[PDB]
Amino acid sequence: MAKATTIKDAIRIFEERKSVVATEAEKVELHGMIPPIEKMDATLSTLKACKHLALSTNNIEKISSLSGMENLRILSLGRNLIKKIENLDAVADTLEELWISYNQIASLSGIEKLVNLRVLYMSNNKITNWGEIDKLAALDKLEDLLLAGNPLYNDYKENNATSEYRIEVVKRLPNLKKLDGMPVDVDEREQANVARGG
Repeated sequence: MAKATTIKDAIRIFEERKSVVATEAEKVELHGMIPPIEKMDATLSTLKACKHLALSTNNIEKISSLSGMENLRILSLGRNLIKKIENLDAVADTLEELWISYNQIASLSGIEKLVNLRVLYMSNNKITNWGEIDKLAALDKLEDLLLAGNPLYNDYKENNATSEYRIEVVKRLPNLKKLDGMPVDVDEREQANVARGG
């Protein structure tokens, strides 16, 4: 994206500033955005079609169009900043595929929904509020959560308590299947296997 005003204005402004192919499409192959984004009118209307929102370097200070965001599914981010919960509930409700390799975050409500989600890939992210988040992210429930880079995971210990997390999932927990992926390390197919029953 370029800026954040109206759909028509903004989308022509993406064709000019970003220099790209929008066509009110599900598939918006963009590359960046400015922190001061206000109302996302593009989202608001393009909602109908919204699916493949592709960014690379963006920031989000205000997001009034939550009801607009309410149709997103494929978030193909790369690098971004999130600060205040003004749309996380809507995107989280309608989302499924949070592909967002690098993402800065802090809100309890936001993380609760967007993490409680079906599938999310966060190989780099910023979260540290274990006190709440550790459980509060609907941990026990959640299906596919990849949180490879982040103070929280780094605090458990990203290369020692990882295999422990999964062994404990398969052995002890009901729902949750992919508690960070990485736990495999070659041992989930040996310790976890012997622990299940061979």
